[PDB]
Amino acid sequence: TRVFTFAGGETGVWRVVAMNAVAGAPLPGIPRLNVAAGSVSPQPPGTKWLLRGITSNERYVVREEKDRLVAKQPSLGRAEATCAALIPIRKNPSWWGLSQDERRKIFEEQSRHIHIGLQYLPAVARRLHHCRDLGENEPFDFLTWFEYSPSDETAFNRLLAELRASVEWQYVDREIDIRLVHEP
Amino acid sequence: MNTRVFTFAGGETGVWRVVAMNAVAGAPLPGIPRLNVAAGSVSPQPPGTKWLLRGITSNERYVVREEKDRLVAKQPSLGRAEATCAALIPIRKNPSWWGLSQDERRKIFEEQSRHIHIGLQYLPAVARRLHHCRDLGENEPFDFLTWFEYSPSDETAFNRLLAELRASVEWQYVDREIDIRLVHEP
Ligand code: HEM
Ligand code: HEM
Ligand SMILES: [Cl-]
Ligand code: NA
Ligand code: NA
Ligand code: NA
Ligand code: NA
Ligand code: NA
Ligand code: NA
Repeated sequence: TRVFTFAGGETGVWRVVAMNAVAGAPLPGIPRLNVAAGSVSPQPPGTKWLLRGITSNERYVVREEKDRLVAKQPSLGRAEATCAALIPIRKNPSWWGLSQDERRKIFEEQSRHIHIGLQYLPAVARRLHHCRDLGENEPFDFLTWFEYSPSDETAFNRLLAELRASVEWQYVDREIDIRLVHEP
Repeated sequence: MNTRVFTFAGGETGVWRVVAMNAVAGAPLPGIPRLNVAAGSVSPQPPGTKWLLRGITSNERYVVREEKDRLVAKQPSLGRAEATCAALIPIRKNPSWWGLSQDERRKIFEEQSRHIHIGLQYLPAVARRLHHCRDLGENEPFDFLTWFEYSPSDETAFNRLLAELRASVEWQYVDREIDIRLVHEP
């Protein structure tokens, strides 16, 4: 399955414990989050908002980087990773008009995104969802999903601080940081 | 509406008359007499439609600044009055392609296949638009909808371009290709 839909509302297995608009306009506060797989999923009862994205092919990663990620990255769904974060991100529109080399330079050569992220594995599990090429309008360009143990929360926060200080983050115009704890 | 999404509606309606449907690789689409290029998503299917193909224009995945600047200078506008021929060429690439890393695909696409280098040789004759399908969902029949416009005097040239690209390393990964030729109504 490539398509995932994140429903914020009154029902779901993830309890929302924090929501902050890091950049741009806030999203409505909600108590629970549900994640559904596939292209024809139902809207859960009591849904306030729905965000959809699709996993996709690599846009920047080179083979040598891929091999490092494969060696180090954890799986989604670990028993002990009871904390999660959903971080919807929208880029500045100018980003999308840049050429491929220009974006790769900002992303990795300047911002060191992968290099930094690698330093937080195996603590942090991740999944990247793309929104901008779906058939239907989405308010964000990416839905980023993370999972980690409670004891790794401060490491996750440090990762975010490092990325938010990067050149790449100058191009982030909306970013919502939603923190979750899995239901018992 | 989003200015990036288009639906190609094969059927009994539209400004484009279908003159040929070439089954280049893999199974063809049902024969159609006309083509409509609609903004956005189409539902329900208009009377007379046999099929709908949707795609979205998107950001560059491979081109570098030096290439882009060449393209911007040389490429013609879409919608030129004299460019009464068009081609709609749906393309699918195989699963192996999509699992390759970015450097591997860029190497195939340009360093080996010379896609852009070749295509530049056919500007300003040929106007083009690339539409992406694979991030609409897992169940689109093609990965790309490619659209071209040219004058009838440039049709032989366009055919030469196609033969060059179809001989390239990149095309080793193409597992479906249909080539539909159109002429604009008067
Ligand atoms: C946990 C460690 C992390 C690692 C190893 C990592 C790795 C990566 C990799 C490999 C890509 C490129 C994918 C491609 O080639 O298409 C990527 C893209 C991306 N990542 Fe991360 N990442 C991490 C954390 C984060 C965090 C915490 C955020 C959000 C706050 C984030 C936001 C993004 C975005 C928005 C993209 C899309 C490309 C772009 O930057 O324009 N990543 N990441
Ligand atoms: C007329 C001259 C042509 C030029 C200048 C040209 C140029 C380009 C450029 C710059 C890209 C890369 C876009 C990016 O960075 O995302 C591209 C992609 C593509 N072109 Fe062409 N092209 C031409 C003709 C054709 C023809 C005739 C076909 C089909 C038979 C074709 C099929 C494609 C496909 C399928 C892609 C997507 C590649 C992928 O993302 O894997 N092109 N072209
Ligand atoms: Cl991207
Ligand atoms: Na994207
Ligand atoms: Na997308
Ligand atoms: Na495009
Ligand atoms: Na593109
Ligand atoms: Na692509
Ligand atoms: Na590609």
